[PDB]
Amino acid sequence: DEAGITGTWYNQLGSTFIVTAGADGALTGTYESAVGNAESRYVLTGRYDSAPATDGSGTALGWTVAWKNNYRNAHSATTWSGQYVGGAEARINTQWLLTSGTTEANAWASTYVGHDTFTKVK
Amino acid sequence: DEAGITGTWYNQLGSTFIVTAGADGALTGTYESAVGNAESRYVLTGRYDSAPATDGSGTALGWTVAWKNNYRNAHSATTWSGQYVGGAEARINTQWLLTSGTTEANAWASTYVGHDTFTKVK
Amino acid sequence: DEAGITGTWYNQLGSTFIVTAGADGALTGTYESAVGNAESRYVLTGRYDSAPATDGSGTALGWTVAWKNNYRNAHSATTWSGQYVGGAEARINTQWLLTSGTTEANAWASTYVGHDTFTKVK
Amino acid sequence: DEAGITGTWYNQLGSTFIVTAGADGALTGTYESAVGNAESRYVLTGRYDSAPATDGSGTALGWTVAWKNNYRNAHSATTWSGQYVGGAEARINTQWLLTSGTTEANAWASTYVGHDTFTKVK
Ligand SMILES: [C-]#N
Ligand SMILES: [C-]#N
Repeated sequence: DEAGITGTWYNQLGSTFIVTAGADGALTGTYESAVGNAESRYVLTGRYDSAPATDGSGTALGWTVAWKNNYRNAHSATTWSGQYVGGAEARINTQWLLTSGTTEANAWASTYVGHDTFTKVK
Repeated sequence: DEAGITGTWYNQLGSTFIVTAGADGALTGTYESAVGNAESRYVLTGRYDSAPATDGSGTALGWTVAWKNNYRNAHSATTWSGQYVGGAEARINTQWLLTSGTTEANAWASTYVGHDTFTKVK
Repeated sequence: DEAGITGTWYNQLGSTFIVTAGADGALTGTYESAVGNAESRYVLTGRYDSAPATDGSGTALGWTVAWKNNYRNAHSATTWSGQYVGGAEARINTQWLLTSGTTEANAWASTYVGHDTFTKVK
Repeated sequence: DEAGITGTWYNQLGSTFIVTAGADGALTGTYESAVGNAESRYVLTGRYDSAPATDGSGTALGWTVAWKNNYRNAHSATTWSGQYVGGAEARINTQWLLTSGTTEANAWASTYVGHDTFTKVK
């Protein structure tokens, strides 16, 4: 799925995810969020199962963005965990955790959970 | 927190997280899980906020492991999202998503969620 | 939103949620899962914000199902947390946690996370 | 575990959870949060597995609070999903989702995830 995964993806919020899948299971790229305390591209890194099951199962993968670039610092990081599904209308179906740096007092409210679906179009 | 983060960490389950923090916000290292369909070390990559707030907030960070190495493939990836807290008893407080590759029929049960606390000792 | 919420709802998996919203903030009804270790109807109870914001914000709500009825026991419970959004095509947008009873050794893998979107049709 | 569950619990934040477990699987009671936009008691309802596995597994359960009482409205609801574990140091180990009512624009940031551990003392 190296070929399947590598390229430009769009989620339901209009964010842009550009990724290269390595033969070693590496994910490298940039992420641009259509929403939140973000502007322009942020470095992402992650991993994927480079030898997935042959039974029509999806391909497990995940990656991280730290919301600091030359323009802004949101003192936060998002991790997406999900699976790539191939075929005519390929998808990456994810769930994500966004953790902010907080004081110990505010730690209980440090983390958001959500879900993003990425497609090759739109 | 490059110095603070870089090194060996242990979670409440007995797992071992060895990581180097780069000046650029990179996280790289290996993970050994004390539990689940895992043996020996797996590659990890992620990101951290290399310029956190100076108000005593923690440092946002995340990373991914894909559960394939030369020994095993568990067709799954975990992402940890959390914050590094410095001082005498330094911690990385995380929550994590573990997604398995699944069929479309089993996709609803693809993802576990949990929480890991990492310390420099035990 | 007492009127808006009360009735029959369907999620993307084909599951059926039948609920009565009380003036006091109560939710009561039954749930029928199209998937997993489930048959027929299970009791549900929950809560909703009976006096939501007047700014077009959605209505916060949650409920629980324990997966025991007269037919089966899946030694598990799901909680849905989300918001009701009114207007022409009303929705309940949720995220859910499914916890199984486990041994202390398997407790790390006790909890699934997912997302369900409920509509009045389909 | 009707007997085991019924009574007063306290979490790591110093919150108070007062619950009665019904023979039918019902949970009813009140919750007082030491943190966030909250004061005094809020109604809670939920469910638990009234006939759990006899293999030493914990008991699955869940409950909801909507953060409206006669004093305040935080336009939000929390659901706790977890398991009760019996014996000398009885625990309820939970994960939780807090959803706020939001605009469609802010819906991506609607939901916090955390974890609470409840004990009979402290
Ligand atoms: C921050 N709300
Ligand atoms: C159980 N997988």
